[PDB]
Amino acid sequence: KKVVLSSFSIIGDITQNIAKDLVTVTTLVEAGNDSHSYQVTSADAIKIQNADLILCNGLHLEETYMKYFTNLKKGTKIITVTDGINPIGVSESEPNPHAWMSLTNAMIYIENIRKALTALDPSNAKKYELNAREYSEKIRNSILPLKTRIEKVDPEKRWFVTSEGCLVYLAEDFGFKSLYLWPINSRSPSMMRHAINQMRSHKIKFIFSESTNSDQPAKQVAYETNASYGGVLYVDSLSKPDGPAPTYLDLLRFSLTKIVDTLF
Ligand SMILES: [Mn+2]
Repeated sequence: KKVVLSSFSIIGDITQNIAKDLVTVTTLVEAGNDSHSYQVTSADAIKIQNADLILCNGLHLEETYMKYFTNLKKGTKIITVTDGINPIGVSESEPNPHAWMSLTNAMIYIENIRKALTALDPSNAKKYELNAREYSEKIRNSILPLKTRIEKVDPEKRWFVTSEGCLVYLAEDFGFKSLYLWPINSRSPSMMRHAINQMRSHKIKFIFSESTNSDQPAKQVAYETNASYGGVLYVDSLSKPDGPAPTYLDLLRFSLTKIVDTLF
């Protein structure tokens, strides 16, 4: 039985839905850990040695631990599952990694993983094909009605404002503008000042924080802007199993529900 190592929880869960136990799916950066300076352990090096295929996000998500994907099993490829996604920068240059926060992109993650699994394990091609379509449809069925509702928001109110720049791909997929306090979790006073200024200028009503960062900056910004704190979104990791976002589909569904419930 082949072993497919995903870099972090979101990719692991996508892969499990496509492979359904035809392969063993493992995860390096488990739910509740963050990729930036994640410390690869000895046990983790075992996962790496066992992998027949390594599935990474790219867009620099793994940059701090790519060096551990070395001395690999012969034949084992590293696949970037965001291939085909036009990157969105962190400036007016380095890429923002959060490409999974998008309905269009979910379909691209699935397709690239389907393709890689099929190349690895061609005897099960018909199964990966069916599974990939089923899962793509399940995501569409859950998430499209939330998009449809979001799209009714009056143009002046088409802003996604968060703490980390975690929704920039969602904004591009749905046709919203994004404002945030820092591009990636690991914090700048000028970026806070800008968001405050932009919220006042555009009468922006809500700002969110996220499940792996502090709510204090968002709350402070809300106070300074006479905006409201929108609460916590799940974006960078799956939740614990009894939390609200234990799968990728549940993560998209929770965060988009919370956004649409806010913005109406
Ligand atoms: Mn992040």
